[PDB]
Amino acid sequence: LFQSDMTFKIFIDGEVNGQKFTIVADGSSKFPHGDFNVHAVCETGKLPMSWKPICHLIEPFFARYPDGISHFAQECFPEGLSIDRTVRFENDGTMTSHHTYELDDTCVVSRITVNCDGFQPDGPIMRDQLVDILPNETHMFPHGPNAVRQLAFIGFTTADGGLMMGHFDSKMTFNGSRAIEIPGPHFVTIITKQMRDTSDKRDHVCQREVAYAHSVPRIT
Amino acid sequence: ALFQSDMTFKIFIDGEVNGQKFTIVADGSSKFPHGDFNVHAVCETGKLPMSWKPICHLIEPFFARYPDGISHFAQECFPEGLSIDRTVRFENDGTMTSHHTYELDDTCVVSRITVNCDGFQPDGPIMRDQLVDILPNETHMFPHGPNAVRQLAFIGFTTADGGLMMGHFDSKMTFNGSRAIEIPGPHFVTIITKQMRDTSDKRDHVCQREVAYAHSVPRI
Repeated sequence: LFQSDMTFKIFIDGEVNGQKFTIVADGSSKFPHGDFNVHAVCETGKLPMSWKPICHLIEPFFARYPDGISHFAQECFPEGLSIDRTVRFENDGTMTSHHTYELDDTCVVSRITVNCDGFQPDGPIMRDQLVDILPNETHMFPHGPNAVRQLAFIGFTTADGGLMMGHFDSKMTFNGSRAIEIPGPHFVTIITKQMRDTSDKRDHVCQREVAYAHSVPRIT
Repeated sequence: ALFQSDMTFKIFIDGEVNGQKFTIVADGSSKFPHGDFNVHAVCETGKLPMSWKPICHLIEPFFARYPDGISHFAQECFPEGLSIDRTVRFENDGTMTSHHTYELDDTCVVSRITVNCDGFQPDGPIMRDQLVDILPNETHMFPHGPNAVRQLAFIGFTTADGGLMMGHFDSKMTFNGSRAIEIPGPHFVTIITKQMRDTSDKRDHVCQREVAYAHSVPRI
C-alpha cells in the first residue's frame, strides 16, 4: 500500500503567542521511503518564528522500517490516523498540535492545528536564532490497543553555538475500528535539514528528512 | 582513557524516599574493553522501601564502549574524575534528584551518591514494587559548555500488568579537573540493563548487569 512513489499535502492552521499564521506544503517520497523532501510556504507572509521548530509538523509513514519491526504508521491506512503532539522548549514556549492524516490513493493529506503559546520574544526561537536541527534517536512505545507513543529530544544549535532543547511527545492513534498490530518498543532515527528557497518572493522553505527504524534486543 | 586494563568500582548510595532514609553499597568490575559489566548492590538498611528499578541508573558513564571517533568524556575526566547532577521525573509518580562524585583509586573507581526521592506514589508501581523490565533505550548525549556533557534519556519500566512507567532522565556530567578537556559532539549511548535478585544472599541483594555502547549519526 506504500509500495510505490507517493505524494503528500500539508495544511497547517497555526498561531504563535496569539498571532495567527498558516502554511501549505507538499512533497514526494520515493520508494522505498525513509528519505523524502517537502516544500512549505507560509501563506500569511513571513513566518513569525524560526522555521526550525516546525520541522516536525511538515510523515511517520514515510520512514523506512526493517522487516522485524512493524510500521504502525502505515498499517493505519487506509483508515488513516490521528496525532496528538506536544513539544515543550526548555526556557521558552511550547507547541501543541493535532494531526489528521487522510490517504488519497497515492497522496496522503494531513491537516494540522498548532498552538505556539508562551514563547520568549527574546529567545532564539522568536529571534530566528536557530541554525541546526540535531539528529536524534526517536523512542517508539506501544500505547493501548490502537495507539503508539513517540518521545523525542529535538535539539537546535543556536547562534552562540548554544543549544535549544525541545521535549517532543506525540501520540499516534489509528482511525479505523479494527484489529491492528502494535509494535514493541523501538526507535526511529530522524535526520532533517531545512533550507531557504530564494526563488519565491514569499517565505518558502525546503526541508529534507531521512528516517529509519531500528531495534535493540533485551539482555537474554 | 587509561581504562586499558580491567577495573573495579565501589558505590556508596546515601538515599531517602518520601522522608524515609535508606543506604546502599555496591561493587563490581568491568572487563576490558568494557561496555558489558555487572554490579552487586545491597541495601544496608534492610528492605529497600521502593522498587529497585528506578535506582538502576544510580548503580558509570565511563564503562561504556566508545568507538574511535567520538571523544569519551567520562573516561577523559580521569584521573581527577567527575561529578554528576541528575534528575529523573517519573510520570504520575515522584522524581529523584541525585548528586554523584567519582574518583579513580588505582584501578578501582569509587563513587558516593546522595539522592532524594520525593512525591512518590504509595499506590504506584514504584512504591508497590510492580515494575518488571527495564526497556533498552538510546540516551542522548550533548556538549554542555567547556567542561561538561549533558545526557538525556527516556527510561521506561514495564509494569507487571503489561503497563508502562516512563522516567524522564536528565543528567549533567561535570569534569572536576583543572585542565582543558575535549568535549564531544552530539552522539548517543545505547543502554541495556537487567536486574536479578541474589537469593543465595539473605540480605536485600540485587545484581545488575548492563551493556552500553556509543554511536553517532551523520547530518545531511
